[PDB]
Formats: sequence, C-alpha cells, structure tokens
Amino acid sequence: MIGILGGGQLGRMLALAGYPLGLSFRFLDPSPEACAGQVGELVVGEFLDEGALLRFAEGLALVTYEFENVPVEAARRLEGRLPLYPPAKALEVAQDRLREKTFFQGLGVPTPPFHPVDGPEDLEEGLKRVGLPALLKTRRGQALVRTEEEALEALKALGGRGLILEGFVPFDREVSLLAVRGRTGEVAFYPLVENRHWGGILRLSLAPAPGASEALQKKAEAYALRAMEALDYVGVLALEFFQVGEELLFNEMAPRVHNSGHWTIEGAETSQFENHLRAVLGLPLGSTAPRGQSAMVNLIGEKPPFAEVLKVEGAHLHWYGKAVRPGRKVGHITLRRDGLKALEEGLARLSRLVSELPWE
Amino acid sequence: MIGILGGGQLGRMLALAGYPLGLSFRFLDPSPEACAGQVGELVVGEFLDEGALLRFAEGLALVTYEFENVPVEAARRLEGRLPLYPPAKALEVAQDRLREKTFFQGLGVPTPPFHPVDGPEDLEEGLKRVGLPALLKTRRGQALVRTEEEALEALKALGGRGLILEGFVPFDREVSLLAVRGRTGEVAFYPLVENRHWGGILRLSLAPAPGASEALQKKAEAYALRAMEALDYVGVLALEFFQVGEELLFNEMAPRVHNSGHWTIEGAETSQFENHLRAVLGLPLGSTAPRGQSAMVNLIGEKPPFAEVLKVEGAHLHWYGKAVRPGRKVGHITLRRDGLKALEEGLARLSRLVSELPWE
Ligand SMILES: Nc1ncnc2c1ncn2[C@@H]1O[C@H](COP(=O)(O)O)[C@@H](O)[C@H]1O
Ligand SMILES: Nc1ncnc2c1ncn2[C@@H]1O[C@H](COP(=O)(O)O)[C@@H](O)[C@H]1O
Ligand SMILES: [Cl-]
Ligand SMILES: [Cl-]
Ligand SMILES: [Cl-]
Repeated sequence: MIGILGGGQLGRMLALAGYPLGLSFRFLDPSPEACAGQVGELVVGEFLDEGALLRFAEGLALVTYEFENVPVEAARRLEGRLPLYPPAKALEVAQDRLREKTFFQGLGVPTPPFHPVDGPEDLEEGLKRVGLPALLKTRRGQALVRTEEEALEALKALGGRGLILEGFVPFDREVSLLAVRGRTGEVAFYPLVENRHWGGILRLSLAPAPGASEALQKKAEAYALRAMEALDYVGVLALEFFQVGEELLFNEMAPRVHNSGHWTIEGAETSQFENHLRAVLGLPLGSTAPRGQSAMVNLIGEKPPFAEVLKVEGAHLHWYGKAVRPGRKVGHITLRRDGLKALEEGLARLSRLVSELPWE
Repeated sequence: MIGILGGGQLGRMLALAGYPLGLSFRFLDPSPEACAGQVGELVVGEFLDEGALLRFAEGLALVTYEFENVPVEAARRLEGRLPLYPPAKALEVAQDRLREKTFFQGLGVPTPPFHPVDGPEDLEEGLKRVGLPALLKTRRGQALVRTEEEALEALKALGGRGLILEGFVPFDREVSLLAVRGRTGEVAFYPLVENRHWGGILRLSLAPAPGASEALQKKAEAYALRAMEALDYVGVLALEFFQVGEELLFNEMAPRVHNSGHWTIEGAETSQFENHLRAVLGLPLGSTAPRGQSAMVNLIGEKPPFAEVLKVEGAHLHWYGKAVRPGRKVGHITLRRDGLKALEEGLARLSRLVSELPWE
C-alpha cells in the first residue's frame, strides 16, 4: 500500500493512475475535505502530529509526497521506518530558494544572478553585483523592485532577513521539463513544456514546447540528469526554466508530479502520475513519447459549464472535487489534437469558457 | 452520485473514468470483496434483498448496472424512485437468448437460424429447419450437437425445457460494435473490433477490426442504431456479430460497457466508460475516434509478472484487484501502437507472458 503525504489533487491523480496497476493508497492531510479522500483512504491530521503520522504509516510499503510544502520533519521521521521516495533531501533543497539556486548553480546549470540578503548591508552588498530591476523574495512572499530605494524599502515590512535577491530576467517564455528516475536507476524525460502564468498562477501549458529546439531538449534533459543523480532522486522531478534566446536558466524545482504536466494523462504514452508510481515502485518506466499536441488549461476559482467544455472534441475535463473558491485550483482541461491548427482552434473554443486565460 | 448495480471490474472502471468528471459512486454487490469496493463506497447486499436495495438507492441521482445478470426485478424496483439507464427492458431482452434473437430479427438484422425448444417434438420441429450441426443452448449451459441423436442426447441433463436451437455458423471471425446513446438522443459508434475467444472466454480483441470495410462498419452501426432507438437505450450497448463474408449475423447483446471495449481506455479519444457516464448524465457524448491501433489481451486466472509487461512500450497494464482464481478475469493489457507492424511485435512479446491466447 502506497502512502502519500498530502491529500490534494496531485495525490488524487496519483491514486487514479495507480488503481489500474492494482495498487492501494492512504493519504494524510489536515483537512477532512481533501479531494484525495474521495478516492482513497484519508487520514485527517497535522503533519507535525506525530500520532497521526505514525498511525498513517502503519503497514505502508513505501511513502511519497504530493504537498510541496510538507514539513520535512514529517518526511524524515518516517524515513527510518519505511522507504521514502523522493529522498527527504530533495524537499530540503526545494523548500529554500537560496538552497535551490546554489544547488543547481553548483551542478553547472545557469541561474539568474542571485544574492543572499539578510541585512541592509547585504542588500547593497549585492544590489549592484546583480542588477536592477530585480526581485526580492522570502527564501521560504515576494516583490519586484525597480527603484534603487524601493529595494531597501522592499525588505522592510517583508521581513528584513531570510530573503533572496534575484536579477529580473527578460525571458522569451517560461518552460519546464518533467523528468523521472526509477528506484533502479533508469531515467526518462518528457518533452519540454511551455507554461504561461498570470496573476502568479499557471494558466496554460503547451506541450511539446512549441518550436523547442532539438538541442534545447537535450540541454534541459542534461541539467535534469545532473540534478536527479546528485540527489539520488526516485520518482518524478519537475524543473522550471526561463528561456532567453537559446539559454535555459533554472528557476524552480518541485520534488513531485507537477501542474505543468497534467497534459500527460492523455497527451503522453505514460502519465507523469503513472511514471512516478512506476519509479518509486522499482518497475520499468513507461514511454514518455507525446500523443500529438496538448494544451493544458487550469480551472482557477470557477466551475465552467461541463456540457460546454465537453462539446469540444479532444477536450478532456478533470474536475478535482474541491469546493470552488477564489484563486483555488479546482480542475483542469487537457485538449489533445493531432495538428497545431486543430489544437489552436479548440483552444479558441475553450478560452471563451475560462477567465483570466492569457491566450490569443 | 451515480449508483451502480454490481461491484465487479466493469463497475470499478466506470468509477475510475468518472472521478475525473467530479462524480461520486456507490456500488451494490453480494460479495464484500467486489473489486469496485476498492475505488468507491460499496454496499454489501443481495440484489433481491429489498432492504439493501433501497438503502443503496438513498440519495442517488441515477442508477446504472454492470452485473450482466442482475435480477431485472431489482432494476425495475428502483425505476420508480429514480432514473435508471439503460432502461430495464434492455435487461429483459439481453437475458433471454430467444428474446434476444427474436428482438433483433424484428429489427431486421440477420441472425443465425434459431428455433425454440421445450420438448422432443420441438427439437425435431426445428432441428430440421435449422440443420446439423447446431447448438442447443439454454435460454437463460450450452452444447454443440453434431449427431442427429446427440441432439436428443443433449436436451436432457441440460434441462429439457427453456432451450433454444441455433444453427452452427462457420464464421470468418467474430466482431463486436460498441454503441452509445445519451439521454439527449445523440449517438456515437466505436470502430468494430475483432474478438477471439478460446475455452469460452474472450482472449484477444483487435481494434479497429483488422481490414473491416467502411461498408461493414456502416452496416453494424445501422443495426446498432435500430436496436438503441427501439429500446430508448441510454448508455453503452455492446453488440456481438459473426462475420461470414461481407455480412454479419447478430449473436449476442449486453446492455453495458463490454470486455471487447477495454482498449478504448487509451486506444480511443473517449473510453467506453466515460461515454457511458456522459450518456446517462445527459452530457455531450465524446469522440470515439481510435488512437492508433490496439490489442486487448485478457488476463485469465493468472497474474503475469508486472515488471515483464511494463517492459514493453505501448503496453498498458490493468489489474482489477481481484484474487486470482482459475477462469477468473483478473485484469487485462491494452497495447496500442501507431503501426500494425509495431502492434504485432508487442503482441508477440506479451503473448509469451500470457497463457491460453490464440496468437499468430
Ligand atoms: N527572476 C524573475 N524574473 C522575472 N520574473 C520572475 C522571476 N522569478 C519569478 N518570476 C515570475 O513570478 C512567477 C513565479 O512566482 P514563483 O513561483 O514564487 O517563482 C512567474 O509568473 C514568473 O514569471
Ligand atoms: N451459432 C453459433 N455457431 C458457432 N459458434 C457459436 C455459435 N454461438 C455461439 N458460438 C460459440 O460459443 C461462444 C459464445 O458463447 P455464448 O456467449 O454463451 O453464446 C463463442 O466462442 C462462439 O464461437
Ligand atoms: Cl484538496
Ligand atoms: Cl469483483
Ligand atoms: Cl477510462
């Protein structure tokens, strides 16, 4: 029986992808309403409630996680008791912006100019050895700053410590590469994906990344291989980069299945969810070859009219079962066509059904 | 919340196709082990246990079924309280071989020669207007008869009443057409698929039916549409035919998703399970266009080595969660590639993992 820290939609989808393989699941989440509960055994409890933690761990074959901000303490507490994939280290690295950048910077992968900022002297200490405008964000929320003074004003009423200074980067687009490494050591890579954000929320994902170079792919995969092996990664790893020209600058890493990959459920030969499961289980990884072209559109804080989205062919609706609320991810729609024209035509139909969707 | 009579694997896959649509499920089944119980709330009770039957229906939005032989009594007993799709009549027709052939004969669809037999005088009465060899099947098991006396030497120890005489048919192959009709009245048709049985159990399904002509397909659909409209059918209907030449004879019908359609989970734009749900929900039906080519091989009373099947590309494993037992359907594997050559290469490698399959 697989145990999953986090009862969100990512966990809900891991379970749905696992039942066909005859697997079992148990989730842990502090909210009785976790949508994964509608699909498997859900244990309600705080991650730092040792009692709930150990109760949930009983009989488990292994433990993995879907909630990216899960307390690393809860993951390490169970690490001794049962197998845990990905390794707790990955959470550590991914949960601290500075620790994240240094790690990749140390692997030899490009990253925006960044500098640690704990004191006003640090802010200046690197405010120029970085640039301007730029971003100042908590290492563990964030604020873009243009004015040389708006910066020293930024740290104020933001914390004043434990922050990171990143040099704003004018990117052509944002892309991400979902990669996977089995318990056996085998690896696999999905086509790059173009992600579009708006209001600080992923709104649309285009796969494969439109135009993506053939060398661009190998480039991303290369960086990904380095990261996974460096961490003894097992499962699915999501790497987000900024694309400037033909360069890739590491932006963020998530030790788990990622939103920018939901299109793999029908748009790839093997979903990221099934592969994550195959990986942590020590089974042969499945093919990541794409099935035509996909457009992943998130459903944020609103419930589109089902009959209307289902009228579009190639459109695959996914409602998470969560209660609708402002800015909340309540589902997504994957449009899988076999020609960019058709794809672009269906996307037109769906854009009229979803708000705040930045597409033309 | 959709309620399903029967907790078998068909119900289990129905629920899996539904969660992505934000649906809920409740199953009713005599066995506490119903594999559907692993994916939804399962009420353990006999279909003729009125107490359990009504307890099960509490609050359901509608009720459908997967148990091929659910007592039609239980289906009609709820038809009053809530919507029931497909209509109970389809269950009556499907459960009586004579009523089945009689029905389709009336629609004008070809059927092997058949004659009712409830006594020695009837056997002869039709045993001549049919011709040996032939099959003497019980209307509700069966026996192939060659000898003029092996016939009379069959009705006994087989009943003697409520049997039907069918004229043995030398078919090129067997094929089935899955059709769907929603409340709205809209309809859809999957590609005909080629089914190969052995030991009286479906062993392999090839989709789309190899070589099937555009005319054959159109005819099969014509019959299907007549049957569906004649029954005010709502949901997925599975029609099995015998292909002899360029014509096909109706052999059997099942008012539900069918085994010969499991390849549609990944081999068609919309699975038979999602379309069945879309139909009974009054939602726009989904495209039935095939995604390349598929081969559906059943897993009978044996658990293949998972690592071994996942080794082959394009292979999709589906373990039902049932306890392995002789003759029991415990899972299946859908292999879908985009070229007949590749398709045959895979089948070759899988055919070494599964016993009793008539391959090549
Ligand atoms: N260094 C950067 N330069 C420009 N935009 C950025 C930078 N870092 C983050 N963003 C934007 O902020 C959003 C991501 O927020 P976050 O996930 O906390 O990094 C995306 O919409 C990015 O376009
Ligand atoms: N009229 C028929 N002529 C030849 N074979 C038949 C006939 N009816 C049924 N069968 C065979 O019996 C099996 C179907 O069993 P059943 O579904 O109970 O009719 C299949 O493997 C068929 O090949
Ligand atoms: Cl949730
Ligand atoms: Cl079962
Ligand atoms: Cl499905």
